[PDB]
Amino acid sequence: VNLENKTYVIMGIANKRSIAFGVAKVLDQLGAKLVFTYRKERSRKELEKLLEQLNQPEAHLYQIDVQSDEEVINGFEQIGKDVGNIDGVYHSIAFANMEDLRGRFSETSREGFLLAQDISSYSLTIVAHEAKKLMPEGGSIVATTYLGGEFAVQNYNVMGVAKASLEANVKYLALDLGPDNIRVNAISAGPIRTLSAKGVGGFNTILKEIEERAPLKRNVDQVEVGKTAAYLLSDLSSGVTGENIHVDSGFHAIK
Amino acid sequence: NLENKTYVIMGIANKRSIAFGVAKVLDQLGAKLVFTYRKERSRKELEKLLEQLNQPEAHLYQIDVQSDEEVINGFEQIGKDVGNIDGVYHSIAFANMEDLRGRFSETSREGFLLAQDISSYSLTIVAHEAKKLMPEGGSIVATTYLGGEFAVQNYNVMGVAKASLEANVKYLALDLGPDNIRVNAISAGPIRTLSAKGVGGFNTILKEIEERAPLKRNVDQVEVGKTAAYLLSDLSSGVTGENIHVDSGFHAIK
Amino acid sequence: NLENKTYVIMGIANKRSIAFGVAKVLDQLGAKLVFTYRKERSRKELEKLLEQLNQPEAHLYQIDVQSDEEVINGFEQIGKDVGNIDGVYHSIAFANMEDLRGRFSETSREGFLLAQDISSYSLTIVAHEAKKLMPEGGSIVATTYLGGEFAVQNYNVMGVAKASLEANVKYLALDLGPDNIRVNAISAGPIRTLSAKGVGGFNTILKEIEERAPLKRNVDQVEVGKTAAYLLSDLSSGVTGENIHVDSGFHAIK
Amino acid sequence: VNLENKTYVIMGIANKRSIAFGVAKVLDQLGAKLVFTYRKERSRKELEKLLEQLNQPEAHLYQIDVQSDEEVINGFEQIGKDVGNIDGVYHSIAFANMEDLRGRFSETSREGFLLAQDISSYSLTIVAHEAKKLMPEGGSIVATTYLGGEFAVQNYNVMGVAKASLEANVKYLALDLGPDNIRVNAISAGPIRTLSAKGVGGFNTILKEIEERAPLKRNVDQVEVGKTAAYLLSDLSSGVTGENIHVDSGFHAIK
Ligand SMILES: NC(=O)c1ccc[n+]([C@@H]2O[C@H](COP(=O)([O-])OP(=O)(O)OC[C@H]3O[C@@H](n4cnc5c(N)ncnc54)[C@H](OP(=O)(O)O)[C@@H]3O)[C@@H](O)[C@H]2O)c1
Ligand SMILES: NC(=O)c1ccc[n+]([C@@H]2O[C@H](COP(=O)([O-])OP(=O)(O)OC[C@H]3O[C@@H](n4cnc5c(N)ncnc54)[C@H](OP(=O)(O)O)[C@@H]3O)[C@@H](O)[C@H]2O)c1
Ligand SMILES: NC(=O)c1ccc[n+]([C@@H]2O[C@H](COP(=O)([O-])OP(=O)(O)OC[C@H]3O[C@@H](n4cnc5c(N)ncnc54)[C@H](OP(=O)(O)O)[C@@H]3O)[C@@H](O)[C@H]2O)c1
Ligand SMILES: NC(=O)c1ccc[n+]([C@@H]2O[C@H](COP(=O)([O-])OP(=O)(O)OC[C@H]3O[C@@H](n4cnc5c(N)ncnc54)[C@H](OP(=O)(O)O)[C@@H]3O)[C@@H](O)[C@H]2O)c1
Ligand SMILES: C=CCc1ccc(Oc2ccccc2)c(O)c1
Ligand SMILES: C=CCc1ccc(Oc2ccccc2)c(O)c1
Ligand SMILES: C=CCc1ccc(Oc2ccccc2)c(O)c1
Ligand SMILES: C=CCc1ccc(Oc2ccccc2)c(O)c1
Ligand SMILES: N[C@@H](CCC(=O)O)C(=O)O
Ligand SMILES: N[C@@H](CCC(=O)O)C(=O)O
Ligand SMILES: N[C@@H](CCC(=O)O)C(=O)O
Ligand SMILES: N[C@@H](CCC(=O)O)C(=O)O
Repeated sequence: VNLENKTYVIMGIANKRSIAFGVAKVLDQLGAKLVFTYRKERSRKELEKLLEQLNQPEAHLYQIDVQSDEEVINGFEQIGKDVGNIDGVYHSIAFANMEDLRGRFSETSREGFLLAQDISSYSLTIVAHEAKKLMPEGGSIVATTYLGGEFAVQNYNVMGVAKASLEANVKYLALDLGPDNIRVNAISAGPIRTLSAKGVGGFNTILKEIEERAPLKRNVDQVEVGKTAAYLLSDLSSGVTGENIHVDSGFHAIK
Repeated sequence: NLENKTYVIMGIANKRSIAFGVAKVLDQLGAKLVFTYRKERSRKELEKLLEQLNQPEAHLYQIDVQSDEEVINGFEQIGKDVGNIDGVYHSIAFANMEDLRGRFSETSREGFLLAQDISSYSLTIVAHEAKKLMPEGGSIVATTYLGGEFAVQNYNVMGVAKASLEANVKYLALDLGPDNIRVNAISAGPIRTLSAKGVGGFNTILKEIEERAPLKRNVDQVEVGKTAAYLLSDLSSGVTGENIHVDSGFHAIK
Repeated sequence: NLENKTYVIMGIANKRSIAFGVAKVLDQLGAKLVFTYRKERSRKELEKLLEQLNQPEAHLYQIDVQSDEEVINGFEQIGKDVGNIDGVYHSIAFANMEDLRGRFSETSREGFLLAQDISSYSLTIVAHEAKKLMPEGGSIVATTYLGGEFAVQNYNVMGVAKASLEANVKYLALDLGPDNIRVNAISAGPIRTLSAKGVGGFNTILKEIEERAPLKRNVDQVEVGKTAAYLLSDLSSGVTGENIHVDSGFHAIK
Repeated sequence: VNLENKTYVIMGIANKRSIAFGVAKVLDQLGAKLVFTYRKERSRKELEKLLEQLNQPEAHLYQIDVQSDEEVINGFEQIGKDVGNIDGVYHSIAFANMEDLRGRFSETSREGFLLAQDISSYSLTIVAHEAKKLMPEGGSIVATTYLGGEFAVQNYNVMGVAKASLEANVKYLALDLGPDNIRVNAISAGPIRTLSAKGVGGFNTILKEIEERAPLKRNVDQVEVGKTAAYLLSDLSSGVTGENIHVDSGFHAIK
């Protein structure tokens, strides 16, 4: 898995704990050139501090709020103009309101339901469409999902239906972009303490149950997600598309 | 036997509607039926289709599931007109036609969100409001297609709306189970309907079923209805969060 | 209503057997029932349990599904005694005690193969022999457990037999589909039975259902039997190669 | 991925077209020590001739018929004495009579049904048990499966039920061996012209459906399976266990 002369766009770093920063460290250690997108200026500030730990000689940073068609379209356009064609995209982006991540799913508001779909699922579709322009010879797109997309997990509520939606998006993108030699896959990460995890009720309980019940008896971390991202984004996974790899200590496989 | 049961059926548009299939079966079983429709078309249409049924009266309510207020006032009214209900059959979905062909990667934000709104979110607010009419418990069934589980050619934005609906069912099963409300899905095989006309290559889809599915025949709306009757009754008391394929066994082969 | 239908129920040992839940329901719905058994002790219990049913006749056949001869000759006798049948409920599994606890990696070859033979192969041969008595189609249902789909502590060799059983249902559905013979499974939640005493930590499993499953209660044998009635009847005519969870929604959560 | 100082056992090479030989070539490229097990004398012969294509400085060949406990037990024990501890096992073994394979599935004989389970599924359990003794600090076990284990595929018949058994075996082994840090996983390969494929009815029409329908619109090869094996057998896939990775051009994702 040597990645020199490969370029990947990593979307969704907010701070040192981000799953996307685990990917960035692994890709960067494997010699890839990296392009980062962020939403909040605070995330750019963190990226600028975090880039100090990476071997990248150039900070390539773009503000892309995936709610904006304009900003995805012009951001990727700009990316191509600055770094030329790319090899793949790591999508690590999701959002829901706090109100909708605890108590009763049946009480989800329409606006909070469509908000989570728009940011956490649709964003992959329009990103794939725009990123495909920069991959005339093929490439690899990987999104980050959670087991809550496949089963009802307590408290995960609106996010789970948005992850179900994301995991299908991956399948439909895989079929549609296959003839272009663009692979599309998801990683299903086990619970990891991030800024977003703070919004999920019951999160400490979830971690504990993994240590008690998952086959490896331990939690996974961000670098483990990254190592599997390196596989998915690289030629090691030629042949693999429409797939969902659980990086979760085995927990998906047990009841 | 469904005498003294009452079910709300959402999404009859014409004689070919899957929901009319459900209707004829529940009616044949002695249930009292309430209907909800979106446009006045499906109303005059329902007025005439209701003459086939043995319903001694016409409980019709206009509900566009795109409006919270309509879903709310609608179910409140049903509650005043008929009292507590035993279940809801959801048979409602939509996507713009240009989204149901060519390249899924070219889907608009607006069309993606519209399909989610009508085809998946609708079940959540329907269930919240229907719950109010089921203090003793009850049964909610939605209609999905195999396209929510696998990428199918042309089905596109609706495949992601279905994947969403299927998890919606799971999360509603978990939330509503302590209230004794079961929530399930029927994954219907391909049936020629009004909406079925809007999917690219629907005929190639019907023919594949005959050639390849275990029963080597297509299903009809009555078979969906027979399985709705099971899920909506005490025959399925132990069963919730489930997805039952009424598709001649297509789901189980490759 | 199942009057003028005939079903063979395989695997009643006592009043707690899942298959006796199936028998009660089907008997209540007016079916003629034929029973098969392995141990003497099980025929005795069967004779006693019949007094609670409305069967005018005791139709009882010893069939140890480890023997081809017994299955072939059992089904042939059944056809001579009662004629053509409408389906078969299979409620048979076995593994050695030390293979339902501890470490799966230490399973013996003879134990693994024993569990496959009785718990999965037996369906294939029963289907072949039963097909002969279903010239116009019918319905076959096997009983499975979520441990065939996931690794469950202590279920061990039986988990692998159930995974084999669940595929056997799909391959049989595809094979026998063109003969209008449907094949399905019910994945039952945990229920206190004689066999359940072989599974390490059973009580803990039961408590986990009550605490975590959507319905927050365990299921019983009659709930299994109600879903069997649906699968074994024309209500489910469109449905084959399917696995219906009767487990209070436990399969749908994590 | 770099695999110097790692040792793997590869079971089930018969000739140049065997899936397991694609595994061998990839791992050998990555610097692994490889140890090879075979059943038929003809397979040891092909092995000896195929070894010349490889960088292995040393033939390590062991006859093991997985029908025999003794041969599995003694085989792994001798491997231990010859090479030391190992880092994992690639399992590429299956078998079923022609005479059951070209029946209506409902006509499968008891002895052929159990033969296929014995060789194609049970053998993994016993291999894992014996190989565990050579993995005190952990390691990784990979087995080869096919989509016909998850769905009823025309003609695949008794082997579909065996693959279903194998895929559960993987899960139960993952759970049992997890606390010892041994990961167990499966690769679900797409159709590949092998000696074994020559017993599946209508193999050619299966091949061509892939090209017409699979998102990548093309068939896979042995080397693509090997690259995914290298991933599964290496530290890249820490956190992954009880997983089934489809290497099949995305075919598993479509209907
Ligand atoms: N932590 C876990 O246990 C876990 C497990 C499985 C899956 N996941 C998934 O992992 C992914 C990354 O999350 P994380 O856990 O690493 O948390 P995180 O560090 O908070 O990252 C989430 C990212 O989403 C971005 N984002 C939200 N809305 C956006 C928008 N409109 N446009 C652009 N970016 C937007 C955030 O950017 P800003 O902060 O700049 O707004 C942030 O960088 C998510 O898809 C999540 O669902 C997490
Ligand atoms: N036909 C198939 O092969 C098939 C297979 C699997 C699943 N399904 C599912 O079955 C369900 C019914 O489809 P069908 O084939 O029976 O087509 P149909 O007869 O055209 O029914 C579609 C129904 O959805 C209603 N609807 C659309 N948007 C609505 C809205 N905003 N508010 C309220 N109602 C709305 C339509 O109402 P108006 O016309 O009054 O607007 C119509 O009654 C859908 O969920 C569909 O996805 C169909
Ligand atoms: N109870 C549960 O929680 C549970 C949950 C899910 C699925 N299941 C499945 O339900 C089915 C039976 O369940 P149960 O729990 O009801 O146990 P049960 O009352 O102990 O019945 C098991 C039956 O299997 C029969 N059997 C064993 N070996 C046989 C053989 N070689 N030939 C013919 N019959 C044989 C036994 O007959 P004899 O006594 O005459 O030997 C007995 O009637 C099994 O398939 C089991 O795996 C059980
Ligand atoms: N080819 C495909 O399209 C395909 C697709 C998906 C999965 N698979 C799986 O891939 C694996 C490898 O098969 P293949 O296609 O590569 O065919 P293959 O080249 O014929 O290899 C099959 C191997 O199985 C070995 N084997 C059979 N019985 C054995 C026993 N009792 N003890 C030890 N080894 C035994 C054979 O060894 P001997 O020749 O020495 O008897 C042979 O080396 C199998 O598990 C197969 O089911 C194949
Ligand atoms: C709840 C267990 C694992 C987990 C933790 C954090 C996650 O990230 C988000 C959760 C909710 C909204 C936005 C992001 C997430 O998607 C999954
Ligand atoms: C592809 C064939 C099966 C099929 C036919 C009709 C269906 O109903 C709709 C299809 C597209 C938009 C709205 C509803 C539907 O969801 C599935
Ligand atoms: C593990 C809890 C559910 C459960 C309980 C009992 C079961 O029946 C048998 C269990 C082991 C051997 C034979 C039958 C069974 O298959 C499943
Ligand atoms: C059916 C298409 C793919 C395929 C081909 C060859 C396979 O290997 C064997 C198939 C049958 C018996 C032994 C091995 C195999 O397991 C799968
Ligand atoms: N139950 C507390 C703690 C949850 C957590 O661990 O994040 C909450 O709802 O915030
Ligand atoms: N832990 C108990 C469980 C037995 C049971 O409940 O079946 C034991 O091993 O006996
Ligand atoms: N036992 C049912 C089978 C139903 C079916 O084959 O559709 C019958 O009476 O035929
Ligand atoms: N269908 C042909 C070809 C089989 C094959 O390609 O393996 C046959 O029955 O042998």
